[PDB]
Amino acid sequence: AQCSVDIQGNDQMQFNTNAITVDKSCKQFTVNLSHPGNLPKNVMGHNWVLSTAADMQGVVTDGMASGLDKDYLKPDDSRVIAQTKLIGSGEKDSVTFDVSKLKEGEHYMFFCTFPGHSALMKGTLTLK
Ligand SMILES: Cc1ccnc2c1ccc1c(C)ccnc12
Ligand SMILES: [Cu+2]
Repeated sequence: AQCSVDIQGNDQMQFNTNAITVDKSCKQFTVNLSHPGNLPKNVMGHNWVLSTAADMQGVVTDGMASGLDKDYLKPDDSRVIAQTKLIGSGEKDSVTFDVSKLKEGEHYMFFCTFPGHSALMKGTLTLK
């Protein structure tokens, strides 16, 4: 029984988990992201973004084009189910979303949209 998860993004461009599980009982789910690194947001910034596996590449590509000022995320991206802000060393940010937005049978992935990061900083979020 739980409806939250704590996640860390470090100076080595890694999340401390590649798989998140969400209990179907949860009406809402919360992700608590933190950055235990010493590097600045402009060189090793991280955010936690959720979308379907099929929408990831698009969110990432458009995110990079949107730039640092937009936390590397296209404004009001309909493909984004949930998103934290872009954080740097010592920062934290939480995001809560409705579990109803997730439909079983569908593949969901979480990732960081800072340029190049999704290559390593990505994982699955499933609902069972
Ligand atoms: C890697 C991968 C890509 C796409 N779909 C899938 C997988 C792996 C497992 C899986 C299962 C168990 C059910 C439905 N789709 C997939
Ligand atoms: Cu990152």
